[PDB]
Amino acid sequence: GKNTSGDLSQKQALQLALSAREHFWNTMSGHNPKVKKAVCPSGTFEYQNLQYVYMCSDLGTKAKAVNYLTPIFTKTAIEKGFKDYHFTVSKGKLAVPIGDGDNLLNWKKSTAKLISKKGSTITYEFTVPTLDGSPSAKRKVTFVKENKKWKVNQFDAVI
Repeated sequence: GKNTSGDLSQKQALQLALSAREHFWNTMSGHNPKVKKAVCPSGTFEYQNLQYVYMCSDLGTKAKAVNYLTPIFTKTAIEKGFKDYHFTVSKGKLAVPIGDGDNLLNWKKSTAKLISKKGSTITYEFTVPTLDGSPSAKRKVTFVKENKKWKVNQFDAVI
């Protein structure tokens, strides 16, 4: 190839995807390790028959956590990924249910393919090789420019 058009391209989509996987897994981990000076309350409680953990002070409220995700994810993608994972507030502090997750998907070795390019919305497909040595998985990721920055339209789009 020797031609480019639109505004978002294969490199940008791939890095946006890696950054979204980094932000999602660190949010599910109860704390963003990008901050070393966060106050971690370390307490737990019970809600909807699950054990919940409180977030550290840079994710300490819904506003704090939305503000951390805003650069990567659209407002509606963040609100959807709060509800779908049962994110809540207790005693003024953000909390998330106890669990664990990890994918064999090697996104650092994945490659992007354009699917659709329509004004303020663009879609790429990703061929993602595995750390197991199994054949590469296919995934699809849509990016939307919300004002002046391209953001992922889904919180769990890349993991």
